[PDB]
Formats: sequence, C-alpha cells, structure tokens
Amino acid sequence: VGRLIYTAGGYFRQSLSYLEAYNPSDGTWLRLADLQVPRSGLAGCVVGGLLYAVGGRNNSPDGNTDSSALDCYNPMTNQWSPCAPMSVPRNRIGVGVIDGHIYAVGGSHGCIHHNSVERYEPERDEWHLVAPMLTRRIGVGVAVLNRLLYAVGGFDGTNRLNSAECYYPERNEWRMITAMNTIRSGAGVCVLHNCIYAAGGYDGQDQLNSVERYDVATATWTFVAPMKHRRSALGITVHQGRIYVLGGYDGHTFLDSVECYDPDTDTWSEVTRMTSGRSGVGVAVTMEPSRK
Ligand SMILES: [Cl-]
Ligand SMILES: [Cl-]
Ligand SMILES: [Cl-]
Ligand code: NA
Ligand code: NA
Ligand code: NA
Ligand code: NA
Ligand code: NA
Ligand code: NA
Repeated sequence: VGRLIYTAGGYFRQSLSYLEAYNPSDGTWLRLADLQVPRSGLAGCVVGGLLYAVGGRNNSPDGNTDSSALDCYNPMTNQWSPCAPMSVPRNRIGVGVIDGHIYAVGGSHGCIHHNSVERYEPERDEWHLVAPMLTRRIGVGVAVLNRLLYAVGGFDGTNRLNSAECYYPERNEWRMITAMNTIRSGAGVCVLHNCIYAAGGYDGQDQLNSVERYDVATATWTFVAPMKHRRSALGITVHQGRIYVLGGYDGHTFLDSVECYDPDTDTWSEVTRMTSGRSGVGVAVTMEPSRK
C-alpha cells in the first residue's frame, strides 16, 4: 500500500551497486538487493509496479564501460532480473514512460553523443528504434506530459543546452519547443501537477540551484524557488505531490542531501541524508518490498 523512493546505482569514486529505498513517513532507508553491475549515469522508471534501471556506465578501478543494459527489480521478491538491452550503450541517459513503454533518450557511448531514441515494450521484452531527436543530448532530462515525451537540456558534445524538444508518438516526430531560461546539463527533470520541472544541473561554469517550470498551455518557462544546494547529476522523482531531489555534485562534493519541494508553498526543505553521497543515480517510486 505504501510507496517508497528507490535510488539505484550512482557514483562516488567508482560506480555503485546500491539499491536503497527511502520512506518519507518514517524516515528510514532500506537496503535492498544490489544491482548486478555497478552503474552511474543510469535512469530509473517504474512500469507495472516493477522498477527498471536503464543504461549508465560502469566506472571501476578495473576499467570503464558504458552500458546498454535494462534490468528490472521486483519489490515483491527483492530480486533483479535482466531484460533485453538497448541497441547502444547510453551513459547519462534520460527516460520516460508512455502507455506502459519505456523511452530511452540520448546519452553517450564513448565519444558518441546520441540523438537516437528507442522504445521498450515490457510485454514483448523488445526494444525498437524510433525517430531521433533534433539534437544530440547527453545528460538530458526527460519527462512525460499528456502522453508527449519532452527532452530538456543536456550537452551536445560541444555546447550545453537550454533547448527542449517534444516527441509525438503518433507522428513519430520531434518538434522544438520554447527553450528554458537557463542552460542545464545533468538537471533533474520531472512532471508535477501538469507542469515540467527542471532543477539544478551544470551550465559549463557553475552547478545550479535554480528551478524552472514549463506550462504547456502558455508555452512558457517560469522560475520557482531555488534549491538550497547547487547540484548537477542529481536524481529526481515525485512522491505524493512533492518533488524529491537526491544527491548530485556541487563542484566540490558528492552530496548526500535530499531536498523536497512543496508546490503549494513554493518552498524547498532538506528532509534526509542518503547513507553516502553520490551523483548520477536512477530514482523512481513504487510499492514497498514484501517483508520476508
Ligand atoms: Cl545517435
Ligand atoms: Cl506517490
Ligand atoms: Cl532516474
Ligand atoms: Na554489483
Ligand atoms: Na527517470
Ligand atoms: Na540488459
Ligand atoms: Na516489439
Ligand atoms: Na552536467
Ligand atoms: Na510557466
């Protein structure tokens, strides 16, 4: 019945295997089954109650490799299971879910900065390429609003981006929308109360604490209250009508801070500290694990 905030993987000196679940009510962190492979720069999402870990990169003292992997965690068994991999490795990926399908957007593979996009069908365990973005985007933020897919910011290999573009599944076409006020790579992007939020990131000079919100009806981005802590490569999710931001990098430290945005008051507050600081996590929300 209760839902937890799951954080998977991340980076602190090397990529991490942690899966931990935060209970915003009783404050606990539950330590769950490790990822099969340590990964940073991955994304998390939930479909049908199952948690998915998508893409990323294994930075290890034995060597570094970008990842095409898709893996699925079932809270009712506390077990990970592999899925079919993506067509290419995608480090610093963004993902969104439309109609029960997972869209993997952008990211990098070595020196390749992807504009390509592909779609996963859980009911067939198959990926299929769809139309590529207008822009190559690593560290791209992704959100779904009214069954359209939005790709926000990122880094094209040369320039960091304030542009955003919108994918129409029925047309299989990408269209540019209004750009953000601020250039951001590695921002946290999510949807809350029918608006897209973009929090934090890196503009090529500073890590950011500013937060802006996109309203489709007006096609305008508007600043809201900034986070307490500047952070790039943060994890973000929505739980019970509030945004949570987890970890990240502030130019000096890998943060363990978790901040929570209340839209009704337009206020951020620090609510917990992760068990260790890290950046580049995948985050999503689903039902708590079966006690056993
Ligand atoms: Cl590509
Ligand atoms: Cl919820
Ligand atoms: Cl994520
Ligand atoms: Na592992
Ligand atoms: Na995500
Ligand atoms: Na896989
Ligand atoms: Na298929
Ligand atoms: Na960044
Ligand atoms: Na707005």
